[PDB]
Amino acid sequence: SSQIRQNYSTEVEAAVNRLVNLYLRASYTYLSLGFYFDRDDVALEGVCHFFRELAEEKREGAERLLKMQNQRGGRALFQDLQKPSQDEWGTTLDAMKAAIVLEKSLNQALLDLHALGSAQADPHLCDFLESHFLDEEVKLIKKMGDHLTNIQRLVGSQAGLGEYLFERLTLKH
Amino acid sequence: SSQIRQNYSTEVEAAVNRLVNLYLRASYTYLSLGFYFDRDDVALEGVCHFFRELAEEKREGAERLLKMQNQRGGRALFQDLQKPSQDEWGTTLDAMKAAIVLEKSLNQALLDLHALGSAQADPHLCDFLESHFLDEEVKLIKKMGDHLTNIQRLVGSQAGLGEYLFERLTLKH
Amino acid sequence: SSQIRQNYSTEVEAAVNRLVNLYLRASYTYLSLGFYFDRDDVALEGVCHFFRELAEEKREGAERLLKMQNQRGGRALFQDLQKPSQDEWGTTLDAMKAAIVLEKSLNQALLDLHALGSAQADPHLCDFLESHFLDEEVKLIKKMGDHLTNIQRLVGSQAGLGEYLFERLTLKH
Amino acid sequence: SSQIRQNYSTEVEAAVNRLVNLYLRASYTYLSLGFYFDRDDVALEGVCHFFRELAEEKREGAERLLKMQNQRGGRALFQDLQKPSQDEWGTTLDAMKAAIVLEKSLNQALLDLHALGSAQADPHLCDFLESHFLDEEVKLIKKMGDHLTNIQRLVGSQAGLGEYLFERLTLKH
Amino acid sequence: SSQIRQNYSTEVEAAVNRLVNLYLRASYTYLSLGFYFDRDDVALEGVCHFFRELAEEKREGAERLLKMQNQRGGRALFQDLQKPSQDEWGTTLDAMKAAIVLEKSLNQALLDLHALGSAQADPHLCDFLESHFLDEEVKLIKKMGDHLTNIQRLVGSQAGLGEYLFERLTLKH
Amino acid sequence: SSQIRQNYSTEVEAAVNRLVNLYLRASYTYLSLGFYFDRDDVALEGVCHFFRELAEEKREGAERLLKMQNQRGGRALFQDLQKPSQDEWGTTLDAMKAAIVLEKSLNQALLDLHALGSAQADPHLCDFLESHFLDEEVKLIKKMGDHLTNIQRLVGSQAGLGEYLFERLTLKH
Ligand SMILES: [Cl-]
Ligand SMILES: [Cl-]
Ligand SMILES: [Cl-]
Ligand SMILES: [Cl-]
Ligand SMILES: [Cl-]
Ligand SMILES: [Cl-]
Repeated sequence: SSQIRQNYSTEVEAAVNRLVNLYLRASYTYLSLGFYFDRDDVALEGVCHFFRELAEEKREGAERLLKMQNQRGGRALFQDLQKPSQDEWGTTLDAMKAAIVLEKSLNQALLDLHALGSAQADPHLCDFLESHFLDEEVKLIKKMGDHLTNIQRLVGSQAGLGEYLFERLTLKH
Repeated sequence: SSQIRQNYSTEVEAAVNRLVNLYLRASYTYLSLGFYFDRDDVALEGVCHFFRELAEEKREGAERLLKMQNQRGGRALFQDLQKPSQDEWGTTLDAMKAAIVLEKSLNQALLDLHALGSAQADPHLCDFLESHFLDEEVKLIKKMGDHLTNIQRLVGSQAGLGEYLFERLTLKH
Repeated sequence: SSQIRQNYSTEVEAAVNRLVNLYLRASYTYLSLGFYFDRDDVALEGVCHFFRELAEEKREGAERLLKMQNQRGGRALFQDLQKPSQDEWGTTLDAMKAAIVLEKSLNQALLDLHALGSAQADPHLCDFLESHFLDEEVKLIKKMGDHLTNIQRLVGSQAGLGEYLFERLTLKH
Repeated sequence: SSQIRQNYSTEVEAAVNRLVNLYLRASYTYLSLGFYFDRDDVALEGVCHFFRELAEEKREGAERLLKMQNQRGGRALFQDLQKPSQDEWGTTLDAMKAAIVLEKSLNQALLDLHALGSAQADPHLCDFLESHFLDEEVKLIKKMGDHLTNIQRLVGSQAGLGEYLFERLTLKH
Repeated sequence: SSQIRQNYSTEVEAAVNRLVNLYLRASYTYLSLGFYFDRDDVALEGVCHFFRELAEEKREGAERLLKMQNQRGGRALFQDLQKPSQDEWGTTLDAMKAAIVLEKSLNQALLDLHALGSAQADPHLCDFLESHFLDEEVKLIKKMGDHLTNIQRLVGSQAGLGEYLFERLTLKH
Repeated sequence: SSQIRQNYSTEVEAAVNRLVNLYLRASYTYLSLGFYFDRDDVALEGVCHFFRELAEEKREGAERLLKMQNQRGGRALFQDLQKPSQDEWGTTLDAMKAAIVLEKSLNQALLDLHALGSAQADPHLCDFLESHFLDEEVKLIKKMGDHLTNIQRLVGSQAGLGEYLFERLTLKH
């Protein structure tokens, strides 16, 4: 409310609400990815676990944004959550490509909000993103890039064998 | 898939997917309730905590359903998640009335799925609901009923004072 | 001194000295608030403790600024400390309103110094404020806002009773 | 207030308020002394620490007086705090001479308040000063005297070397 | 690579490579300083240790930059490392003056990279420098300034004696 | 210096300085190798770790030589460090071949210095090399030879798969 709000623009308030929606939609996508890899006809437990953990991380990102919104005196507004873009996600390689595209989209939304906060001279917002989101995102994207490279070197050789080895020897199970 | 599926009707498969949607929408509603009570102009920490815990419980209910869907060889299908029915939730009394209506709707969906499973002679489904959902729901609704009665006796007396006392002396903070 | 000073403008040096004065004056105001609530004819121990703790926090803020001033090679200059604006502070509600006004004034001074540092391309100063002051201030103002709302809901009901309950059940004693 | 006040003269009440001002001004002077010795072009950490500790002790003395004022039913009244008498404090010798002058002034104010309390037959006040202030002050002044003598014997020999040795081998760092 | 790179300019990539070179050259200079003070005809163990520790810190700074370069999808490129500017480093005073000049040069390179990142709207880079380099550098330069002042006060008095005392009583051995 | 130097030829002094340069250049090469394998488009963590550890070992070898130089009364002289011979290092096989060539070059420089020390009847130098370098080098080269053989047997079969297996099952991560 108005009792505490200080130096917090309506444009930032609205963008924060949009970003919450994007994080929750990412969480939902990761939930779908995770349960796909737990199907009896897919059955890659390490891949399932990887995406389930990301679903949790994105949900937590949204909750941190909502906490911040209240700390600044903005008002959280929730919208419909669009279902994930696919019902089936293909191979580990297809899934990891889809995940890195998703993360780059989230990262772009973070960068755009940082630029808005810079333009509106809102240093608390800029710091908040720097401290809790931007470096986490860079580290995650690097990890996904590393995974992509390793999956590609394996399935180029021999696809089924390669996918099993990656799940067994890289991913946690 | 077809490799494991046994005695698992398409009608039950579809209803399970619908029930996942209903649990996730309940989780989302509770997320909105929780953050409403964390607003600086509402500021009832115990109420916030109560609804945040319920958001987690409903999400976990959905995840258990999705696990079961895969164990039976059904295929999870995700739909859009409708936003919560309100943006602001009124007083603790208004919120607790809305929550018990929501839980009765979930309970009815559980009972309807149990009846379908009975009709289709699917004892695993019926047991699964009995063991993980039906008694949890009855206990939760009883707790909400108890809360409603206590809130009503307090705010009938003196509304602001009453709401504070309930949050301080009944709810966990 | 000149031996270490690098990228540290005279405008920032002077503003830092002014900010030290503002923090020390805030500390002094909180000392007066705290001892007011320890009077035998006021006697709200939890309120006394709350403001005494804030006096300590603001003094520590000033000491951190003075440490930073020396680390950058600026020179601390001390001015007279103006006495607090009131000798008696009214009710818990009056006191908490006065405190949030004071904190918003401090927050504005922080934001103005951050803007100056941005304009002078002094990233160390900007980081220092972000890391040690801006988020602490936002969190404090949110907490005071929450308190204000709870005090208002209580004393609207029944003023003396309400003030006692807040001190007993919200504030630490 | 009047509810508890007994055998507590208006003259003593006023003098106690004056003494609080003198202690807080002493604390402020010691804060300036301490940060002077932390300058990069002074850089005597042990001297800095010595005066910072005294700033804390004098602040605590003021807080004890304010507590006593309330225990007797007097009313604390705060005045402006005059800035310290110097912006730069010279050598360790200059600083220690200034500190002992300050302490003798505080001690004289304590003795004058004790005499007033004796004249007004206020044994609680006299005891309070004896038990919490007078012996502490005598011990501090003796310690400062000892320091002065040691600094003088060192800087008479060789000023820069002497000041370093005193800071390293007498003062705590 | 291109798979992960996002919002990372070629100008920043190149400057990061240059900064790695500057840190490694600083590390090398400190290695030379450290072993100079371990010569039998110099023999100041505490001074040796001080510069050896700085060699390690600068190497670690370079490694952190190289890690960051890879996390952003840039490509590390290594150049020749220029030998230190001197073969013999004079007295402790001469050495500490040379070290503070070196650190101010590094600090300027950090500030210039921060300005470039600000201009290119690269908040991750700006945060990275703020969080890992800028405050460390300010603290180090302050410590070197303090040392310089203490060395100057000692060797003004009596040069050989003064240098020994500083090494024994200030520096760690 | 001349105060301690005994049976330490100028030819050995100079060769020791050259050997320090060769060790530091080896360390630098290993730093480049290590960070190459940490690229998102290479992404072999175990290989990265292997070369990073060797960078540390070679740096430590140089520091031991510099310590010895001072213990004998020689004077360390530092030269420019040439950049590594390649900017990109190819596959694990290419990298391990380059590393064994580098180690054989270092080993030859050690053997040549031992021969010089033998010819100059400097038993301390000969012992120092025997005790700290020659056996370490033989053991390292044997380990690299073993690795080469295992990498060759794997990538002859199936290159991408083979390189992944070696990194996962032989190298430490
Ligand atoms: Cl809608
Ligand atoms: Cl749709
Ligand atoms: Cl004045
Ligand atoms: Cl006044
Ligand atoms: Cl070259
Ligand atoms: Cl050269």
